[PDB]
Amino acid sequence: SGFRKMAFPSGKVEGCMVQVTCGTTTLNGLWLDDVVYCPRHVICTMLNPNYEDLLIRKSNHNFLVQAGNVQLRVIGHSMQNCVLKLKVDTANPKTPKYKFVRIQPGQTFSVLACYNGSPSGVYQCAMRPNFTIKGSFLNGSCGSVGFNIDYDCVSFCYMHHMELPTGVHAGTDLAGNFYGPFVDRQTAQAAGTDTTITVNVLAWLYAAVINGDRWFLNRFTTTLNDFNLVAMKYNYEPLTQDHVDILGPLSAQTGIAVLDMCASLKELLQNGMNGRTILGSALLEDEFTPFDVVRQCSGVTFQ
Ligand SMILES: *[C@H](O)[C@H](C[C@@H]1CCNC1=O)NC(=O)[C@H](CC(C)(C)C)NC(=O)C(C)(C)NC(=O)OCc1ccccc1
Repeated sequence: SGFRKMAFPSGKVEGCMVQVTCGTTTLNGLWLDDVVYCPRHVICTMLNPNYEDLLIRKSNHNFLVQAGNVQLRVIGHSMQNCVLKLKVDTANPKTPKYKFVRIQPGQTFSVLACYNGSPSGVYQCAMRPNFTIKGSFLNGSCGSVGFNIDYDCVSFCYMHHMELPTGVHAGTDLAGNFYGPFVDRQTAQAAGTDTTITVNVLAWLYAAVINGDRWFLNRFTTTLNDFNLVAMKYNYEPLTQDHVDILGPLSAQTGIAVLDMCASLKELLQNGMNGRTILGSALLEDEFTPFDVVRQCSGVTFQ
């Protein structure tokens, strides 16, 4: 019973994190086997810099890799796109199974904020339809990573870099390429007009039933052709036959069918909610995927 904005067990992530500095400049980094990884802009001190040049005047003693009461020894370095693959003499003892993934705009990851090489708390986030994210990131959180867990793998899939004038962040995949049209320098950058992740407002709605909220369900069915045409006007993102089939597994369990919940949302977008709350939100939350709800509304575990 119940439903929360949970987040994965950030446990395996804490044992890989290392602080990294190169002057009056210190961020966070991620230690895997014998490499440390971090946003290549720790080497700077930001308008139109040129790290390629900056980095050819850098060394291996210029990088003080910090492992708490352990100093790690950059025996080598290089650069992949916008990440700094620092090689250190020692092999990370707390390294689990892992994969560098990239995620389609709409999915979800959890984040471990990290300060001076130290976890500060974990949260769950989602890749917005503009290739940005909404999180708590302060002056100091760079090098913090996003991750997902299928039991005993950690799918490293984001690394904080920068914040956009509206309050939103934007980082790289763990291979040095952002999500979006951004450059890790101090130039004029408008994030972009964002829409709603409709495939996730209806899975959340299903989670609302699973736990006894039915004031939005009805008897109407509807077609896509009209859903997608009513989705667009309230900025929502049209629905695919691809995104319906996933919900199917969750559609069966609830005796409803995916396009029956669709028209219920249409009557929510047109009328509102008029002073109620669906699952503790007087909003609609587009930040829950179907594999998230299956995961809480059954409890698939990880060890
Ligand atoms: C990295 O340690 C640090 C993390 C961020 C602090 C708060 N939110 C974060 O995620 N970010 C930076 O130091 C970052 C470095 C560059 C290379 C991106 C400049 N700087 C920023 O994110 C900052 C907040 C200074 N803004 C920025 O990059 O400029 C964007 C901009 C757009 C238009 C006009 C002026 C500035």
